[PDB]
Amino acid sequence: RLDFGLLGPLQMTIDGTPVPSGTPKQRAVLAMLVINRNRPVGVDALITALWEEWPPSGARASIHSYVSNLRKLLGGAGIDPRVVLAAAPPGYRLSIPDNTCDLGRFVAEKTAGVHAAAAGRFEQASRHLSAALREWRGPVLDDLRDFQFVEPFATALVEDKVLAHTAKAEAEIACGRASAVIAELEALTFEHPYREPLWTQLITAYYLSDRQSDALGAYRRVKTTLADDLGIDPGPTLRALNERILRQQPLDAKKSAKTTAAGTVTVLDQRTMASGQQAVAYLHDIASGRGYPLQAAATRIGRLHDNDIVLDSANVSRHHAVIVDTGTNYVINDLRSSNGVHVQHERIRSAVTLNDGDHIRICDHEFTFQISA
Repeated sequence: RLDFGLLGPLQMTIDGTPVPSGTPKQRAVLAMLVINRNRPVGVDALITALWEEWPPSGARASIHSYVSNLRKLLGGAGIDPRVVLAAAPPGYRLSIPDNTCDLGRFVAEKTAGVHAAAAGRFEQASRHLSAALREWRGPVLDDLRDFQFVEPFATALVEDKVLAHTAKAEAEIACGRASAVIAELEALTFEHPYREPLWTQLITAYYLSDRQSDALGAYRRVKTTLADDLGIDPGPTLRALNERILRQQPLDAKKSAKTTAAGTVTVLDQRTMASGQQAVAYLHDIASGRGYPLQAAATRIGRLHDNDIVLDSANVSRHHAVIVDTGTNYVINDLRSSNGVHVQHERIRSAVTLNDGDHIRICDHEFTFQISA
């Protein structure tokens, strides 16, 4: 009877009917609880998410009132609000099945699409990916964009949205429908001009639709865009693709789609321990050997003691970085820090998806990111 939406303005629906979830601060409590579904969120964490550096004197009283209000709303679905939104010494926990959250459905459908493509079942990969993408209503938590915590979470989920758009195109191209994905890829390369995998699929689609000129033209366009805007060359995948197209060599779109999926299966596998219980990701401090579990959806890193991982050095920014677990990927975000964030020994420009074993540097602190620990 209860359903929650993060992929657009925050939504709480009872029996399919939206229920207004309160004032912005109360809505932010609900958002944090849905983001951290089935895990406790501490009262201190809630206070930080709501008021950042400046909570009012009665911040805890307000939290108590928001939980009370939310429970009254939840009780409209005929459930026990004290079980569904449970109070723990470690804070508050919203207990809801994954599939009752739009993000949870997105995760399940994307995973199903990956497994299908890995097995070379491109028709059902495409069907799953379409279902995944239908879960998106608008910008992540659009009604709460003024809250700091939304920014890295939204940015992280867009990484996954792009990957789904890309995998969907791969599947369609593999199914012989290159011509039919072109318009959507054109629109996506405008919304996401710097996403090279999107351009790779568009150029592939042009070329397999007997439009070599448009394919070559699109490569020239992305090359110009990346050069002027970012100061970078296109990656090896785009470069190799253009070379094939220049020489009018055949492409193997089925094999490409299979290869991509098989690579993703690997990542999906290391997240899952053999006993169904999901694996905990860790940052392992190289110098000290100390392991920092990535327990929550968002792990906050910086100099200030309110961070989840505290780096006590004067050169580290107050709030330096956040690693977000999207349910599919772990993505690190640089929070406009002075020194930046360095992954695999290069400065990240926005946010980057982390791979198991990645070297991460923040100022003088160096870590191995590990997905399986």
